[PDB]
Amino acid sequence: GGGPGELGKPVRLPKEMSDEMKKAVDDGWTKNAFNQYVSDLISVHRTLPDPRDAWCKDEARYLTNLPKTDVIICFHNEAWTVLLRTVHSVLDRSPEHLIGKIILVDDYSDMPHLKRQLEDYFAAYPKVQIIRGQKREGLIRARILGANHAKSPVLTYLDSHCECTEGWLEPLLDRIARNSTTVVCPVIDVISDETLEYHYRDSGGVNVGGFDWNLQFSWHPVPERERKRHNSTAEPVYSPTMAGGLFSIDREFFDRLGTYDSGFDIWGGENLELSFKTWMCGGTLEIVPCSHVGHIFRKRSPYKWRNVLKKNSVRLAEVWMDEYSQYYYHRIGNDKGDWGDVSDRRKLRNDLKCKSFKWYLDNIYPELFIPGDSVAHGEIRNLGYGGRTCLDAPAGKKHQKKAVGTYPCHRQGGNQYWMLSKAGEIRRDDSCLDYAGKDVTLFGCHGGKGNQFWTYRENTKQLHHGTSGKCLAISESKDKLLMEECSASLSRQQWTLENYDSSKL
Ligand SMILES: O=c1ccn([C@@H]2O[C@H](COP(=O)(O)OP(=O)(O)O)[C@@H](O)[C@H]2O)c(=O)[nH]1
Ligand SMILES: *[C@@H]1O[C@H](CO)[C@@H](O)[C@H](O)[C@H]1NC(C)=O
Ligand SMILES: [Mn+2]
Repeated sequence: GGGPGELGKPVRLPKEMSDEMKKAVDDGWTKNAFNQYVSDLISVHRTLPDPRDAWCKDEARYLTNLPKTDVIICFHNEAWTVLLRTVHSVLDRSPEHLIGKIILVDDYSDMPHLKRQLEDYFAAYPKVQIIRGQKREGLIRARILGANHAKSPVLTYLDSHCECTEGWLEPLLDRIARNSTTVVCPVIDVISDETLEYHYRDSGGVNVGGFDWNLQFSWHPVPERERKRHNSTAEPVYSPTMAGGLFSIDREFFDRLGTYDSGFDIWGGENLELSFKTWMCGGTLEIVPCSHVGHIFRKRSPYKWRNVLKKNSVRLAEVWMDEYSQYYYHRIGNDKGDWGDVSDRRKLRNDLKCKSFKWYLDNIYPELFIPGDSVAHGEIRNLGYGGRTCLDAPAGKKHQKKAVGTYPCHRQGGNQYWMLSKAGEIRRDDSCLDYAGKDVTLFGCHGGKGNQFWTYRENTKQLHHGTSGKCLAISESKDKLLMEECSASLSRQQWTLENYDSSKL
């Protein structure tokens, strides 16, 4: 008898339900930003399907002597059944002799079930130790507390809403056992927040980590330069950056790299910091397609707030990004703010004798588009009806299927930051302007030109669409961004593009 959710199948609550049941379902969504009521019906030892490729069972060989790892799971107000299932998943699917301590770091959670109730439950489980923080300090400082209580040669981090799968630990530990400067992440699969269903995929469609120039992590598929390094797609692949929070690193190597920046605030790109340090200071970062961990992805985080990631992102750039720091500052309007004292980190970098950031981009992440190489980058200004209207929209996968609009120019960047590429893209990060006969849209650059292809006609100042033959323009209300027949005499069809350089063409 496996129960609800056995083998990763979804769980759906009745269509019509009593009121007390409704209150509890909503109670669960309010507290956790997933459906706790569903999670509570699912076994804490919920069985899962084997997501590993044929290659991972048959043709992959791992060294016989692997380093003992500690597992650090930070949490704050995590749900009972969810936290337990993460811990029970490590114990049940990891070879006993490879787990030293399962360290649960508390970070000043206040819900009763994580206090004494957790202590009594894991009393029977000797490898589980509970460290309690004295005040809410956030993820970054908590992982550092866990690394201080850990004595095993290797650290492995997991969120409190994860599920390890069959064979998850050996392929990660194998990479470190070959070479200790190697940081590794499992493939991070999706557990539905609504049904807790488990979703895994072919090692063909594996994504490797990069970043947008707002210093946010972002996924991209494995570059061909990398795929050509491998006889099979299930071998470990280089990844210029980690998503963060699920990874394994050598404990002393973690220490040597300065762990996380002590001066970061909660809103941190510590994941980006650790990634750059690993590459630039004698290590490598790998995604191991043979290792799958499920994670409960949430649409929002229900945490107290204490723009705002700006401090952590500027320290990351002031220390680690050399001349390329300027490209982050453009996106935030050069309002760098006050990132605090950062001297300790500059000394740390010099003592380790790390490579330059250009080296990182040139050798590890050369696929990344550098805004300085574009024909123009900055705001896109329309000269019509006052000349104080700018191309303005948000990017991302939620703001796909939105029409791109217009808004008054604030020289602050962000939503009015764009690059005109040599390949005729008007873009922000991996998003491209696109026109297929209804509205102008921002979605994902496919690199095929066509409807994502534009021409800036220097003498006329028009933005010309190759396939529709139309010209880009703004309406009289200045609220909408439309396509119309090209007329040289129309001011609503004129644009000036910041940093236009003819020679980048
Ligand atoms: O102040 C906090 C809030 C979050 N968490 C924990 O940090 C882990 C990762 O956080 P989260 O899942 O919210 O980040 P995400 O994966 O959504 O980016 C989770 O186990 C949380 O319980 C924490 O340690 N301190
Ligand atoms: C070990 O770690 C990485 C993997 O290639 C690399 O930086 C380093 O040169 C490797 N070699 C040695 C001798 O440690
Ligand atoms: Mn998470």
